Amino acid sequence: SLLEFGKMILEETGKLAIPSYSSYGCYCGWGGKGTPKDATDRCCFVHDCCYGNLPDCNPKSDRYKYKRVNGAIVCEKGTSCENRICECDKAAAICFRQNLNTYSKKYMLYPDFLCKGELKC
Ligand SMILES: COc1c(O)ccc2c1cc([N+](=O)[O-])c1c(C(=O)O)cc3c(c12)OCO3
Repeated sequence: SLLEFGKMILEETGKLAIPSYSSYGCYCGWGGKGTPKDATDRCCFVHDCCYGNLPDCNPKSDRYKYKRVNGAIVCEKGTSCENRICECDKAAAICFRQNLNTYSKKYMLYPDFLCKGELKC
């Protein structure tokens, strides 16, 4: 759920998931349209694609557990859904920190209306 994902984000980036990544660009948030604004936005686009490929699960609401070994996130082996959701979240949180050097304040609170057109995964 957003609880676990938000925790990963804070641990990896040092930024509170909300509002740093909840209204960023075209894909970091509820929205999902247009061309990703930058690397960080692409992390969210990919994250959406990952969630979109878990039709048999409830990514935003399903709770799961994970731990950290040797400084890296390790998804606990729970149900198939919990494991997959965890992996989608892990990849995104890491993607966020790997791209913090191009994170731009101007894309925060980005207006959804500026994002149009479906972009295939
Ligand atoms: C399905 O999509 C999304 C992504 O691809 C990437 C990130 C988020 C996302 C959807 C969220 N909501 O809203 O859907 C959400 C939320 C929220 O619930 O408040 C809070 C956050 C997020 C996201 O990142 C940091 O803090």
